[PDB]
Amino acid sequence: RLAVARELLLAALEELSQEQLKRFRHKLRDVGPDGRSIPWGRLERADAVDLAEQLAQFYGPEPALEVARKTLKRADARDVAAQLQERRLQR
Amino acid sequence: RLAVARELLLAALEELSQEQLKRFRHKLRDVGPDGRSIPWGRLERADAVDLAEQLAQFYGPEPALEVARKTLKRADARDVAAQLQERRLQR
Amino acid sequence: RLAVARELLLAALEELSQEQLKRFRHKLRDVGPDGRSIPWGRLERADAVDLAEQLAQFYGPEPALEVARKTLKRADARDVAAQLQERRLQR
Amino acid sequence: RLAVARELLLAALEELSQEQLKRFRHKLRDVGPDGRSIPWGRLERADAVDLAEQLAQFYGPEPALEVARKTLKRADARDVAAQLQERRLQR
Amino acid sequence: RLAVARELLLAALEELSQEQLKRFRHKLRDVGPDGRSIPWGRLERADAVDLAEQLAQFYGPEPALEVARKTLKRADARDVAAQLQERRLQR
Amino acid sequence: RLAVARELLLAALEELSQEQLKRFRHKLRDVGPDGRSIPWGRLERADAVDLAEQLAQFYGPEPALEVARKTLKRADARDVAAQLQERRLQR
Amino acid sequence: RLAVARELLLAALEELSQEQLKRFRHKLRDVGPDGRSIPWGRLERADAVDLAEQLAQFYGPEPALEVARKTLKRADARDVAAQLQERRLQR
Amino acid sequence: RLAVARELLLAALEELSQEQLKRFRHKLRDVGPDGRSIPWGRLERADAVDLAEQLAQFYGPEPALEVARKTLKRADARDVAAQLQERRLQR
Amino acid sequence: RLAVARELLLAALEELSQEQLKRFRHKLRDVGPDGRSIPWGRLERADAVDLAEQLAQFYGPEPALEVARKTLKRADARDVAAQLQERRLQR
Amino acid sequence: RLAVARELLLAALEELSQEQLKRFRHKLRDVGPDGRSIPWGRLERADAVDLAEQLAQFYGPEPALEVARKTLKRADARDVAAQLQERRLQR
Amino acid sequence: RLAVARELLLAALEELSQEQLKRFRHKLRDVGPDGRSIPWGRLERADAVDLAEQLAQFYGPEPALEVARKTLKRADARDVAAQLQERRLQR
Amino acid sequence: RLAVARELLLAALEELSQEQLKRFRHKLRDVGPDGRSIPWGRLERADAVDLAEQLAQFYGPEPALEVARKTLKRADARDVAAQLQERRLQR
Amino acid sequence: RLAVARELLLAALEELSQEQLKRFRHKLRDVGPDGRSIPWGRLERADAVDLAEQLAQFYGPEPALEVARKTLKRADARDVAAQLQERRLQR
Amino acid sequence: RLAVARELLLAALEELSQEQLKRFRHKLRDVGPDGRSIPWGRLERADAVDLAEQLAQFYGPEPALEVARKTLKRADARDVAAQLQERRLQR
Amino acid sequence: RLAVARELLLAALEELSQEQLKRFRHKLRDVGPDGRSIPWGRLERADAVDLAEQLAQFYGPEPALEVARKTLKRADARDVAAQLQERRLQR
Amino acid sequence: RLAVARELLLAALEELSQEQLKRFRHKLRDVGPDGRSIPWGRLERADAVDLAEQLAQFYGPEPALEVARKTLKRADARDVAAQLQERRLQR
Amino acid sequence: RLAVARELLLAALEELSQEQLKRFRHKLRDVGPDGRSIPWGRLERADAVDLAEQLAQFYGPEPALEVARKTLKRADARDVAAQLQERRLQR
Amino acid sequence: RLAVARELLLAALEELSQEQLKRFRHKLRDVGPDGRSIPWGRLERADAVDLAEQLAQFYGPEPALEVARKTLKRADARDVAAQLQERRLQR
Amino acid sequence: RLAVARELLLAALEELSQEQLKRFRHKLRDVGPDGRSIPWGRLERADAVDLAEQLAQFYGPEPALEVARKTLKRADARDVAAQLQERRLQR
Amino acid sequence: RLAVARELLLAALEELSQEQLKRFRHKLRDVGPDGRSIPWGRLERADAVDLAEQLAQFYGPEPALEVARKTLKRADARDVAAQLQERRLQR
Amino acid sequence: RLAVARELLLAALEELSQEQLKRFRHKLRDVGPDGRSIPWGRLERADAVDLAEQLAQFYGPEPALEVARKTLKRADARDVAAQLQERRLQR
Repeated sequence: RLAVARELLLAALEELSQEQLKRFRHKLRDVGPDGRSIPWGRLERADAVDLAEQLAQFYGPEPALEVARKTLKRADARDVAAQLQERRLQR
Repeated sequence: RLAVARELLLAALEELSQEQLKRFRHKLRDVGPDGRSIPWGRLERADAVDLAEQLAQFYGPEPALEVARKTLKRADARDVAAQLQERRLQR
Repeated sequence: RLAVARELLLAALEELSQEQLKRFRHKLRDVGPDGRSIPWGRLERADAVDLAEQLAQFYGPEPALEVARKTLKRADARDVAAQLQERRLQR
Repeated sequence: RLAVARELLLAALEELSQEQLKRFRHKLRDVGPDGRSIPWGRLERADAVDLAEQLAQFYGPEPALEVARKTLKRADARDVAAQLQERRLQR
Repeated sequence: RLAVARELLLAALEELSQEQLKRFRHKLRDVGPDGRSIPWGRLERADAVDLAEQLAQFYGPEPALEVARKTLKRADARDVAAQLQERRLQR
Repeated sequence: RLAVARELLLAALEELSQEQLKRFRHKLRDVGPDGRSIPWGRLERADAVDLAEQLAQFYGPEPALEVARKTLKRADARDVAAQLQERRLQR
Repeated sequence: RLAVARELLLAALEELSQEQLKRFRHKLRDVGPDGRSIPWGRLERADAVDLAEQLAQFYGPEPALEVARKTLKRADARDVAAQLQERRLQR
Repeated sequence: RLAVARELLLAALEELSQEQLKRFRHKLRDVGPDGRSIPWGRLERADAVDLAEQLAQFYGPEPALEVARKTLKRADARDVAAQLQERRLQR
Repeated sequence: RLAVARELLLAALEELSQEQLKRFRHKLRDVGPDGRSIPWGRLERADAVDLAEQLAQFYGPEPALEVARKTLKRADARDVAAQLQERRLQR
Repeated sequence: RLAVARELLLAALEELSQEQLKRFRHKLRDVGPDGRSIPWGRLERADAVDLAEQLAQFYGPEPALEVARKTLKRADARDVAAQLQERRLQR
Repeated sequence: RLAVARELLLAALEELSQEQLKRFRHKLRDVGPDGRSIPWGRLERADAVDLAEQLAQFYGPEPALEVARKTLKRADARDVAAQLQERRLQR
Repeated sequence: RLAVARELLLAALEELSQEQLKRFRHKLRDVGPDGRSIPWGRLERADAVDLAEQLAQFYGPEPALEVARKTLKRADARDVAAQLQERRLQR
Repeated sequence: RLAVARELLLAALEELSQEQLKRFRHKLRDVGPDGRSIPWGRLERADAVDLAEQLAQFYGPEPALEVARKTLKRADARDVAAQLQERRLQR
Repeated sequence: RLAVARELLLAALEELSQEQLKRFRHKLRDVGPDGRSIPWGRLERADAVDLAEQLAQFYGPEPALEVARKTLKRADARDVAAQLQERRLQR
Repeated sequence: RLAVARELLLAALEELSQEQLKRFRHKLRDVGPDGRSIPWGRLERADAVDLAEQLAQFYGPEPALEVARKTLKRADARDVAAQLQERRLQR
Repeated sequence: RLAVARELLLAALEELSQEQLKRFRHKLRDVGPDGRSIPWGRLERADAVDLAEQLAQFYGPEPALEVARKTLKRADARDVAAQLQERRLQR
Repeated sequence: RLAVARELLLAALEELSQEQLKRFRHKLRDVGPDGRSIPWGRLERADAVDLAEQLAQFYGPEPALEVARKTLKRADARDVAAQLQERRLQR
Repeated sequence: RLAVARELLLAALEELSQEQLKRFRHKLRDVGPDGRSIPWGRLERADAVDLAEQLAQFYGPEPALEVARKTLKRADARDVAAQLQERRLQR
Repeated sequence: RLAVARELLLAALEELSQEQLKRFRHKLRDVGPDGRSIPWGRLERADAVDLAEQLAQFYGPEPALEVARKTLKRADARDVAAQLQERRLQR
Repeated sequence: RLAVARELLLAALEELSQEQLKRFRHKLRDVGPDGRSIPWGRLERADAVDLAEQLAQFYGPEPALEVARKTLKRADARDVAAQLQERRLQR
Repeated sequence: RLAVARELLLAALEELSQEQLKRFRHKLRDVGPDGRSIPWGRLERADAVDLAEQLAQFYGPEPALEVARKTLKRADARDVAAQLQERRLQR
């Protein structure tokens, strides 16, 4: 459902540390088909809950998990990204 | 019906945040066949309900959804626009 | 009939807002074959019922609907003009 | 009586906030058997007392409560609508 | 009696507002078997008492109530028209 | 006396605000033994002095105070109504 | 006197902060014998002086202090409410 | 009663911290039978008292506690939610 | 002809607004060879048709257009005065 | 003189701010020997010049300064009231 | 003289505003030794000059000033009444 | 000439704003040799053109400019008064 | 034509914001050959449609575009002024 | 006095360190007869002066010292609490 | 010229920040020969364009620059005041 | 003078830091003969210039320095208070 | 009670050393029925008091002791965990 | 086109950080041929979308890119300015 | 020029460290002829760019370099002050 | 002077080591006539420059040297205290 | 590409130790054609990721590698600089 799609993301986004969240927001503006990413103006001072808000709005909450897991492997946090993968199956 | 066509729009217009509504009114004066859009004088100080009024009057309430969903994808709010799409089928 | 021809117009004229009625009276003196329109002296301080009176007298109540619907599309009110169209068939 | 039927309505109409009254007048032109509603021309600039006047005249003061309570649930104000329901029994 | 038949009408005619009286005189020239109505020349500048005079003379004071109540429902004033109905029984 | 009976009323009628006077004229057509009240046609566009005129004529200036104080408590203005009560004793 | 009864209230009403005044207007519509309170329509956008106006009119200025002190204890402002109590004795 | 039903909610809503209130407003738009929740436009910039206002109006103050306690367990605040439960019994 | 000379004037005189007609009657008593103008006594309470009557009688209907167009440019209404000029050629 | 008596008042009345003028009109209906003050009906919607008109008419322009300075000290504006005092000597 | 007695009155009667003249005609039918005043039938639609005519005829022009100044103080216009007093000495 | 003397005044009178015209009519009844000014009864509801009419009649159109420029400096409008001064030389 | 000359102006006048319209009316009284501009009295409280009315009447609708485009560049709105220029060619 | 009661508290509240103030605000929501304490929403981001404000308002400034000294012993700061005790005697 | 005298002022008035404009309006009521300054009632809620309007009217547009530059040095904005000085020479 | 009395205060009020200004507004409502101080409603959200405005109005600008210096010693800012003392002598 | 349940925890949480607190926060995200633990984002920079806050909120203060004692044995601190056990009996 | 000219700018303006946007608005009032730049009054409190509005209006949307790229190199942001350059070619 | 005068300052102001900027703002309020310096209220929370703004406004941008270099030697930063000196010659 | 009085203190305060500054802030809250010292809340996290700020404000900069030298002897730093003594003579 | 140009830099910037990063930020403000380097204000408290941000913005991400490798040889870290060189070829 739509509600459990946001629940799964926000609980796998504030599992990041304060250091990884400085790296995860940095490692977010590189994905996209061709230049379709989130700009800095709504990312630089984003909190952990606020990041799970506009990531659910720019991509839509159903493929927001796939654009998060592709970057959580790329932000050097393979713990939560693999931990999200078994919990994406329990949707 | 005409009544459920306005009900579906106003509940999918005030689902926008206060920030997206500053961006959605800005991203509205670019659609049209050739220069047929809503001018600034009735858009700049429009509230969320007031925006669902004159958008229903300038285009007509039956294609007002299609000119809203085409811009909600363009105003970087793909959550509510996809959420409107399954509820346009329940008319 | 003549009575339902005026009933259909006056109920589709005071459906206009106070703002559209300032625009609808302005967008009325441009129609005509060649210069046959209603002058300002009997339009500037016309109420909503008073506008449905002399519009029924200058054109006749049977084609007063067609000169109203052609301008209601032109006064940026496509809600009531399309709503009049299905009710012109129920005459 | 007729006097307590208007007293009950006006005290349950200005219990609305200024925001709900912008939504309640908007959510009023959709009821009716088939197209029998109050037009915009006598609703757009209506005050809280003025709204309790012509709502008592268009429907009659005895079923004006039922057309108000059906819309107060629909204007997202279930506080006063349920509060009117126990006071409609004390007529 | 004839005297209480005019008393009941004039007290249910100046119960109309100034706005409804502009609508009630307009909604008067449509009744009739076939084209038997009151012309404009004795209606346009008629006061509230003056309207209760010639409405009592053109139809007769005994069926003047029935041609008034049929139009008071049609002039969007159902308050006084229903209020006249219980007082037509107390003749 | 008759002169101080009208002086006491008019100075306790224009002590009302502009908002209460919209509510006081509305809360006036409900009193009476059985249906003996002032109709709308001489109340809707009545000024503060004009209201103290026909209220003194329909009821008589000696019980016009009692029909005003009974409604000033009912129009949510208990300041002037209690202030009139100590000045009705100084007649 | 009546003048010092309003002076004591308005100087003990704008002693409230901007935060307490958002809480004091909220904590006002619960008092009453049975449902006799001030509605929202004249409270939501009331200033500090405007609140001392209609609180003096709905209750009367002599018991307006008692309905204010009973709520100032209830709006979590016991400073000014106890400070009003020694100044109600100096009337 | 209705008054103690709002008193119990507002004192169990501003017991939330500033951090939980950013999470509680986020965890509010997921409840409902099917899509009947409060939109963002009246939630994003809502204060603690303002949140206890429209939560009492959208659901009604009697089941507003049950839609708050179901989400206070879900917003990771089980202190106040269990503390509300023994105080819902003292109504 | 004489008939189309008055037809052209009256349709270009009630095209003036209510505000310009207060200015046009004021800007009329200044033309003339030497003091040959229309006095106030037959101008101050002149209607739009009545103004097209005595302007056709004091000057004659054939040069009444030239004394009207010289003042319509002077009464700050250059719309109708230029619009009369192409229609004076279609006589 | 009479002319400099009104000049001194109006230039010391619109020296008030917009906030003090809401307080100064409120602090005006308490002066008087016994109940001889200006009622609300000609004070509530009074402008700064309009307030210097009827204050000059109800009291007379020569003691209107003394009833203004006694209230300007009481409306918490001691700047202009002391500034008027040295300019009342330059009459 | 008789001529300067009417000159002094008419120039101190149209110094009244349009609002005071509605109050001054109302405050005129209360003076008299015992019931000797001007009736309504020649006062209700009296202009400012017309009021200075029959006030000079009912009382005589020499004591018409004293019955005007006694009421100009009573119609809440003490400006012109005191201004008449120094000009009654210059007769 | 007489015609350009009124043309210069009316174009320098409606150059005033709506606010200054409320102040300019107020600042007009103070000039004069000794008490020879225009009374209120023909000034209070005077329009901008109507003010240029009776100011040209009470003083005569040739010194009406000097009584206007002396007050336009006194009504705090030194823009148009200095602008009139160079255009009084081009008569 | 004359009709498309007013259509092009009014759609390029309410494209201005509410802020630019406060600047555009201010930047309008400076054009002219020598002192031939529109005065303040018909500009200060002019709406967006009302501004497109008297700008079409003072200059004539055919050169009203050139006096608007010369000022739209001067009112710091070069968007609509350049946008009008390609649409003046499509007349 | 009331002034020295707040002076004694604020000088014995910012004598706390930054560490004790994190512990003192935490050790504040446990006092009370039964559940009458200050909620988190006005305590979590309270400064040292701001804490001496609402502690003086929720309890009243006269027993605010006793609810502070009972908690200063409980927040492991017995230096200032004993130091306040000899200075509560010098009130 | 007069037009470039207002152009130079308004472009050197909205060069002020929002903070300096709160200080510049405050530092304006101290200049003058003896007490000839602009009162608060037309300064407190003045915008940047509105301030360049009445500063051009109270002083006249030709010495309005000198009363602005004398205060721009006094409102702690020496950037624009020196920048105006070289542009006053290019008039 | 009055102008240098406000100049000396505002330059000795914004010499306070942001921290002292939170303490100085708090340490202001304790002075007075007996309860004559400035309430919170016009102090809590007062800026540094705004504080120098109403402190000059409540006390008058000539003793506003003495009520400021008595509190600047009491708000733990003896730098500016002693610095004001040598500059009060240079008035 | 609830108060002694938090008192017992916070005094048995800051009995941990600085080294054990780096190990205790690490040994906290492993308990739970199935994945119901506290995430890193509110644990990594948590102080000793702050840890006793959200541990009391995520679990509730009554079973927060059992989830703390189960981990204090697991964080290699059996001193305080056994010391808490005899003090959990003295509740 | 005009629509893709604004799309390219706003997506290359909110790519700036919050720090660069404080520097970019500062580095904007220096360009121009000679003193033709945007003043502070419409720049100091401009958001990222609001900055892309009036930059498109003061310069026109077609050369607004060139005045933005010349300053983005000058505001020490060469990332987005070079990134805009390859996307200005894809217009 | 004026633009390179601000460019030279801001690039020689954020060359200061974070420690020197705490010392440079402190070492700024001592210069001046006699007491003409920048107060604390606009210096204490000033950023590096914000400091280069009001230092350019209080002194003017042309001698702002000389009041900066005199203090940069005094704030124990002789690196940038000597580095500014060779770049003040390249203006 | 005042400037050299702060210069002498700050250069004799950061001559302290990091260890003595932990002892000097501790040895500061014991001086005073009777309990007049600086509290902890503005001393515990004070830097070396920040300590020379509020020590100059609480005591005044002229006796701040004497309260510093009396404690520098008491904080076991007799080097700088004797070194300040010969430099207090060179003021 | 642009994305792999930043990926290569940030992974070759946090390969530096904590000691070399204190030396690398120091050895960065010496490169440039003539004085075009990054100032201290955005370098002194820059983290390893934050340094890879503004180094990519001041120079552009394509020559940011060349200004990093020229300084990594100069900051006595030839390990990563040679290791970057073979990975700049795999772009």
